[PDB]
Amino acid sequence: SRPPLEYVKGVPLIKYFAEALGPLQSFQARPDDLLISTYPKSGTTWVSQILDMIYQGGDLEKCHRAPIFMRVPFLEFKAPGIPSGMETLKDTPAPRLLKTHLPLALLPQTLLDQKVKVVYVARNAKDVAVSYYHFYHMAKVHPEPGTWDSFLEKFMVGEVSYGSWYQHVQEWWELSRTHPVLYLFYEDMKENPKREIQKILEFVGHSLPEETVDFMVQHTSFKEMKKNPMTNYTTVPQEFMDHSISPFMRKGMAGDWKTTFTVAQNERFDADYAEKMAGCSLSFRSEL
Ligand SMILES: Nc1ncnc2c1ncn2[C@@H]1O[C@H](COP(=O)(O)O)[C@@H](OP(=O)(O)O)[C@H]1O
Ligand SMILES: C[C@]12CC[C@@H]3c4ccc(O)cc4CC[C@H]3[C@@H]1CC[C@@H]2O
Repeated sequence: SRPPLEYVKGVPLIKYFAEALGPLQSFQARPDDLLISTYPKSGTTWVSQILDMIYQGGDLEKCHRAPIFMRVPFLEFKAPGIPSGMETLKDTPAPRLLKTHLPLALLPQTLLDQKVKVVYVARNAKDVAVSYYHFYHMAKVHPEPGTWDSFLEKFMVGEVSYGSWYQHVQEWWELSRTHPVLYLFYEDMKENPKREIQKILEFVGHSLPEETVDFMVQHTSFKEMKKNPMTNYTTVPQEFMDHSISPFMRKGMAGDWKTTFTVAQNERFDADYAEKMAGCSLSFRSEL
């Protein structure tokens, strides 16, 4: 029950994912692949749906062909009895959309060699932290979260699945100076989706009718993605994800962190944060 994390090259990984890193060393990326990269709980499921929808030419029905995680293979994914993303990936027709949360240290080198385009989504740390906490309770493969207070503690030192969020956002921020990486912010997508969805289109080449963009905007909203079983993850074994404790689609909001963080925590955290994001131009909005 609740296996513990396995460290690989300094990164804490879910046992099953750590295992998957081996076959993964055989992954050959295609020049037309598109990688969705994010630190967990930063809008991955959200941007995947937008991308898939764009790829299907705005066709809602085609996007309903199967579970978002089947449509957009999860690269380092592996679970007992379930087909690894690697497996699933050889059954996937190009152009392909792939997702990952792995830090550069562990990113299959083939994707950089093949100069594969990257859509990266970042989210303010406080919200990611609250979100990850609840996610740790409902996604059975993670270790015990404990109290929210001890978790925040773990979070700060990077002792959580996929490690430091601080390092994660900075390293991909850096990568973007020399690699094709569209770096988006969750908060911006919340503020003005249509504006962000446009940036994505420009970045991936495709170009659709304003009448089409608005259609997506509606369909890739929290309300809509919450009820759609092809994106809310309510279609996976209750053993893996128990939505009754906390649903995958929880709130969908920027700023929800204020109702969980205490004043003590908020104080300790901002002190620690000022240190870790020192000489970095990266900047985050914590509300709105
Ligand atoms: N279309 C959408 N618009 C806004 N937030 C969304 C969304 N789809 C999912 N989310 C939220 O984004 C986070 C996505 O997690 P992941 O990065 O693993 O896909 C969760 O955050 P909350 O738990 O704060 O709601 C989820 O509920
Ligand atoms: C909970 C699982 C491991 C963690 C996976 C994850 C991990 C991080 C994240 O941001 C999103 C997801 C979506 C699918 C999750 C998986 C569903 C099956 C597996 O047990």
